Amino acid sequence: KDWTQYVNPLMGSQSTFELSTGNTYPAIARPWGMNFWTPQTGKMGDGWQYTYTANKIRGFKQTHQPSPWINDYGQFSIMPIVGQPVFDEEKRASWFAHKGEVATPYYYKVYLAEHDIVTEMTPTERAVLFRFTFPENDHSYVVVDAFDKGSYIKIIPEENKIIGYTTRNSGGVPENFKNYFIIEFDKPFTYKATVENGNLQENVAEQTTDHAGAIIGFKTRKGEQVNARIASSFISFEQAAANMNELGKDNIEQLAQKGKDAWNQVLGKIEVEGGNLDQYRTFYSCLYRSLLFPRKFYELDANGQPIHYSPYNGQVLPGYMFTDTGFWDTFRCLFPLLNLMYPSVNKEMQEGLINTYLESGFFPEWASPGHRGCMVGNNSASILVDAYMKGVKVDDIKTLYEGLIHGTENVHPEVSSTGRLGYEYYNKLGYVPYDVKINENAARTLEYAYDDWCIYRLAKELKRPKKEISLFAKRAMNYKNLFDKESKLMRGRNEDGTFQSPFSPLKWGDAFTEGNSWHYTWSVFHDPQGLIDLMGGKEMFVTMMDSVFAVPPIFDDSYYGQVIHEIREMTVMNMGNYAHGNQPIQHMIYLYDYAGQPWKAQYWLRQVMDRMYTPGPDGYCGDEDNGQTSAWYVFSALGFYPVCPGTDEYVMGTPLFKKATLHFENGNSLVIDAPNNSTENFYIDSMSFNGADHTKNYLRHEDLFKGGTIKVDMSNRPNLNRGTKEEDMPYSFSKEL
Ligand SMILES: CO[C@H]1O[C@H](CO)[C@@H](O)[C@H](O)[C@@H]1S[C@H]1O[C@H](CO)[C@@H](O)[C@H](O)[C@@H]1O
Repeated sequence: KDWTQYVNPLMGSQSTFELSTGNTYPAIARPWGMNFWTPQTGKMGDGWQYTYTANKIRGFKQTHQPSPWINDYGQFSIMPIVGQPVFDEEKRASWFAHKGEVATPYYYKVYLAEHDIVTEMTPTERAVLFRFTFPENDHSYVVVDAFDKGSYIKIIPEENKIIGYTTRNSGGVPENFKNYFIIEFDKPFTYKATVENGNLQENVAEQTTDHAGAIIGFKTRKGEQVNARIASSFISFEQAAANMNELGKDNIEQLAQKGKDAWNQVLGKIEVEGGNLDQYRTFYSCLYRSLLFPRKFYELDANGQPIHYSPYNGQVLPGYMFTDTGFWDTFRCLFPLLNLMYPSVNKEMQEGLINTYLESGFFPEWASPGHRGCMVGNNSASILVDAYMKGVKVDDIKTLYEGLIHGTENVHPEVSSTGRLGYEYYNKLGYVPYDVKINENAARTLEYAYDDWCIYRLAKELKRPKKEISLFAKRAMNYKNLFDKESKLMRGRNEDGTFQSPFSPLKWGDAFTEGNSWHYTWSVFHDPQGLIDLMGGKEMFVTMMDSVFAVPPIFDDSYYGQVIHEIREMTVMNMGNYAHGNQPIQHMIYLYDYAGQPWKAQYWLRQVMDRMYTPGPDGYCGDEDNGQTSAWYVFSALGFYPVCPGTDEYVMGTPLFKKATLHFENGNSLVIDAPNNSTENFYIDSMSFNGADHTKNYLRHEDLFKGGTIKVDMSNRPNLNRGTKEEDMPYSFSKEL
């Protein structure tokens, strides 16, 4: 059975600075691959390295880039050409068309119209095989570009080989950072030249300069194929050479089949039926996007043991390491998806985080490849605790716990999003103030409270001393400190204790991150009942929620000085202020379940699934964010969502397919049957779980892991009685206390 046929790596490529439809590039790679490969249409340095509307390809590039904002590192490219040997990135570029392009996760092909050359590529985890099909020509070449900001290249003719290293990065690297690469051709060089600051030097073997490059060449007959075996390493040339062996002796067809098998192995863990082709394509493209980041950042030594270059301290050390993810995005449902369907993989990732802490002094928040300043919160605590509570346990729980405590009272001296910016005010006053020069203060406060609840959960589980447990139980309630009774919204609060004025609910940024108060007010994952109480009860709560959808999308952008794409994305979708591409609001619709109106969530979730995701190049409604926006769809299409990682609960939505089957790593399977599902029947009239009536608005992780059958009776009218009782409600902290 093949699922790769539904994956579109182009989904999200039709994006611009002004309006994101995903901001993705076609990642031709193995799952979680250390090195990704992509056609490059953008100029060197530009975060928009591949765009759907672009006319020309200027290289095939090794990339590690998680997003256009964060940008890239460990990057170099290769380009076949004919005619004059040219290195210039504009001069070597070739028109192409998407009808002359085939992109799959395991295999990429394109016809380059200006050189009359076909390029195919098939990667493994750290290596890749290229096959160039040349026209008849006395002057055919391959350009190797090591990129600028300091690089190295050397041609070795007696091995049909080029080696080099690239260093161009976007920050977050140690001073000795280098990516070492090796390229082996199956055809002898009849022409050879290295390049130095734009200058072509024939028969000069080596360059160590700002922007190194090489061009090798030969005569070709019509349709003649030249294969190039490539691998790189963050450790050394010798390790790069060892990484090369992932290719074995395979040709393009054999490596493509191995990558296809590898993708079907992970995609096939979730089988959906009874939908249309749009839905299959959206679902598996999203699942594909959910299995890329964080990437592996470790390599295998001669004994088959994991070692890694440390992007934190620049040493080479034993053990796992992963990178290129921002937890501010991915704590929400991406990592939870790993804990449900790919726990053995997240196990390696958690071990990697322990090593991050040991190597750097801090758990990461945004890492790429080392600590990077972007976004807010201490949501690493959610990642670590959710894994642990779900049976994904690192060996070194002492270091895990100490690292968490450390993160609650330090901030990284160079990277203000690593650790807790404002921890002194927060620990003392119960919030980060609005007038002490700490931007996004309300967003930090809300996420810290949830983060502190996660720590509370683990402290309690570990039976820490009662006063530790009590400290975090108290801090978990810190969200109350920003609640403004008058507006029923979260509000920036001055150091003296007065709420800030004038208060502007529609103002983006400033007190909040990537949105306004209407977006952030719902960020109380661990205590929705507490928020409902704050608002004066479930009826007023629902009224506030309903108004999010019903109001105009007016906004105040003074904080940014322009209509940033996130604001524009909200305005065009016609869902009031519900900006689905904004991460803070992505769990919000599920909160209708905690107020006793799950039918409202059923309505709105199907609206989002039907309207905010399409399978084309412009497929997302905003940034894909390293699996978060994709895993949202994967979960939601199945019919449930981890509103609160750190609990064992998935809050019920409404399934998209007639049947979904989950194959867990433990050998059990869960079948979700919704035979009467359709475009019109999106309400849950009733539900059963292994024969037992199920009226609760949540499923438990442990129950799912035992496997069996859920039966969902779909209907075109809401059931106003189902899931309204107190015993039907998912977890809230104030109910436990
Ligand atoms: C610097 O760009 C960031 O901020 C500007 C606003 O100042 C945003 O408009 C832009 O989208 C990004 S935030 C963007 O990128 C982050 C890193 O990839 C990601 O974590 C976040 O969710 C968002 O997608």
